[PDB]
Amino acid sequence: MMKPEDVIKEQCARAKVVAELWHGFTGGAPKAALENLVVEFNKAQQGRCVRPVPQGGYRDLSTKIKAAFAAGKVPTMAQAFEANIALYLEAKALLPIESLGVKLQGVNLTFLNAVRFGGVVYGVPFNKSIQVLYYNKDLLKKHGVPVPATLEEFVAAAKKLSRAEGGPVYWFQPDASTFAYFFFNLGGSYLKDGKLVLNSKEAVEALTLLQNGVKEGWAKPITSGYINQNLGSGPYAFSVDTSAGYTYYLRAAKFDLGVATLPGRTKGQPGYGLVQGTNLVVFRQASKEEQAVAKDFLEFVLSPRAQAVFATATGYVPVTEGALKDPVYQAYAAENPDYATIVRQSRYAKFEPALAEWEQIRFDILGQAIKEAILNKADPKAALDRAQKLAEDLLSS
Ligand SMILES: Nc1nc2c(ncn2[C@@H]2O[C@H](COP(=O)(O)O[C@H]3[C@@H](O)[C@H](n4ccc(=O)[nH]c4=O)O[C@@H]3CO)[C@H]3CC(O)(O)C[C@H]32)c(=O)[nH]1
Ligand SMILES: [Cl-]
Ligand SMILES: [Cl-]
Repeated sequence: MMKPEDVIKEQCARAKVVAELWHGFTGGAPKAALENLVVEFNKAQQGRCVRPVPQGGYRDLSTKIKAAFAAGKVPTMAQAFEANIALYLEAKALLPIESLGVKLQGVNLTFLNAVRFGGVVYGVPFNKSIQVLYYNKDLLKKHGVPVPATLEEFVAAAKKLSRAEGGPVYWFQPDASTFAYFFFNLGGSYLKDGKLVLNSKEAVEALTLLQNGVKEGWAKPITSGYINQNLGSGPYAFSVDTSAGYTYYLRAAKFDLGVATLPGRTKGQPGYGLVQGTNLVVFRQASKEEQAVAKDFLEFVLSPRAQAVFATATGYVPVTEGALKDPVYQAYAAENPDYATIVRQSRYAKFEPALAEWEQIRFDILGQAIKEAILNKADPKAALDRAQKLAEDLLSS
């Protein structure tokens, strides 16, 4: 009857034209904030609505988009990572955004650069996250431990707090996103002379750091659920996690949650965070009329108020300069120093490779190498040499 998705269903039933938007939000603040945006957009249109359709998580979404093509029936819009855009571009499946008439002046260059392919923009940055350092303010105060500003300090702090609390206080998922933080901040790069390399010396160093942290009793692998679904079980000091975790950490944490910029190589600058979350793309297969709904919706999404409300509700990074000048954004940042912390971290941002095969590689090849080393004590170099060979085989295929 009156939940936001019930209201959207009633709005789309009355509408002349309905543009489907397929997404990967399972719940929480992200799902609610997307639905609230859509309700507001749909109220403003005479008979021209967006229908958000949850597809599960992001990988369920791309699988379903792939099947939708094979079935010949794609949605008007979807969320897509840069790797998903690369893949959909092989099938010529995406409309250039600037062709549609969406104005992109004032979108963060970081974000716009990531959705530009052969000099053409194919996505609108929508829900873009950055990794931040979550921490337990209470536990650091209890032992006199400053928030670590360098990787050296962070390791030292994890050791000191783990010894004091009798268990590993740095919590991590053994996955490609957590690996990227350590890899990037040890000077790693995935592309060497245009070739994807998973077994570089910095990759080996990064994976060895995490495996040694598990051995030394300062790093705790989280194998079942998000870190924020594991809090309460054992002492927690720190995690490196997406800024879109923010609402889930806040609800779960039974301690005073802190958010900091990432530890870097030196105090000269924060460490680089991995940019995650998604862009909205518009499919060529849409009708001209559905495409016109997409154009109005994308201009609404990029309006400063819509950005301000969406970002402060979720911990995503506002994608426009105008969002930071909007009073609703300003009011929230003044009350909550974590929004500002998330925006400052967004200045020190790195992306994974924008390759069609990258989604498969990050989970099934690279993520599996990281799990072998962390959970089964595989030799880090042996595990990443295996990854490198599977990735080369997949790309050459
Ligand atoms: N398919 C595919 N996924 C990719 C790719 N690159 C990265 N990722 C995944 O992006 C997630 C980050 O995206 P983000 O929007 O920042 O965060 C998500 C959720 O992670 C996070 N969440 C949800 C529930 C919860 O209890 N806690 C919480 O933090 O909230 C958001 C909305 O669901 C990572 C997580 C991952 O899914 O394990 C693997 C990573 C790619 O190329 N393809
Ligand atoms: Cl003590
Ligand atoms: Cl790189």
